Amino acid sequence: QVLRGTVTDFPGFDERADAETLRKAMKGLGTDEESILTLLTSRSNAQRQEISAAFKTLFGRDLLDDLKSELTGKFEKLIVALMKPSRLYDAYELKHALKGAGTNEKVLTEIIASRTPEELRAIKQVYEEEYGSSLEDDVVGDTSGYYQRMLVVLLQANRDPDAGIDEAQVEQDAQALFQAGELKWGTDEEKFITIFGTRSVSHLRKVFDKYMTISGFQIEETIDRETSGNLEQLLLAVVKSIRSIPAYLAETLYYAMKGAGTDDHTLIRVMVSRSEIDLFNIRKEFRKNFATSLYSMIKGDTSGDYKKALLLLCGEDDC
Ligand SMILES: [Ca+2]
Ligand SMILES: [Ca+2]
Ligand SMILES: [Ca+2]
Ligand SMILES: [Ca+2]
Ligand SMILES: [Ca+2]
Repeated sequence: QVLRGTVTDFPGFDERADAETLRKAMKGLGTDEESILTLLTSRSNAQRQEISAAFKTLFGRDLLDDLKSELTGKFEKLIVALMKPSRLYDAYELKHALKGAGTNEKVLTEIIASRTPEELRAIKQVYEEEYGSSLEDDVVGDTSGYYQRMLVVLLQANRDPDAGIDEAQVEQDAQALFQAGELKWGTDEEKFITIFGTRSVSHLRKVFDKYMTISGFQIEETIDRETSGNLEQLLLAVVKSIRSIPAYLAETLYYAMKGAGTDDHTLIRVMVSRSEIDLFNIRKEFRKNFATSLYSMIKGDTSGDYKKALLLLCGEDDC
């Protein structure tokens, strides 16, 4: 009945003892990576910030600086991601994605399509405080087409409240989305962007259902997942996030590991950002939709302490 992550507050938390444990794991020429990853993956993000404070008070050193030099590679990147304050994670990920012509549209689409209006409001406020600019201005400056416009509408976080189902509106919206897809999402973009971006989640769930009966196929089938452009990818992420945010992010994890190579940036990002929100539900959708557990997939694609920390973040095997 509730969303649910895999990381919770550690019972009997003593930030000073945890700071000594992390310092003992790093003081000297050696490194106890096992002790570091066991402690940090079992402490909540808020507790990690308290350890960071006690670490500086007791020893006069910066914990994040110590971890960066003591650790290397993907394990270091995972630990650094876990130490970033939860209030700042998405805003930092978006600013990093908005890098000129090398803009990472996947990160923009992933965060902006799957975050709630309340989360997007906090992101916009934190983004301004950190980088001196507005997220909208940075988005408009680095994106184009109606992909930019759909990102702007979603960022406004003005989605209608979950209210009573209006059958006349569901029929009119499903008809319009069918005619927009017939034109390959290249005509009257403001029209379907307004439907995708400002209609309530429960309303759009019904619109997607009325779309199935009217057209004979689900609305996702009008967009090729691999070859489609940015707007169509964003539409696909919004539609899937409307159905189930954990299902969309589980599919995102799945394709980050399917095939050759591993999208470790996406693996780390989704694992960490959702660790205290809905990573458990993501695991449930992962097992249900891809016939294998998130745990077993991480075990087969990663290595070293990076794999150890990822599996502990995952929590447990499924099935
Ligand atoms: Ca050392
Ligand atoms: Ca040591
Ligand atoms: Ca390093
Ligand atoms: Ca937020
Ligand atoms: Ca891959």
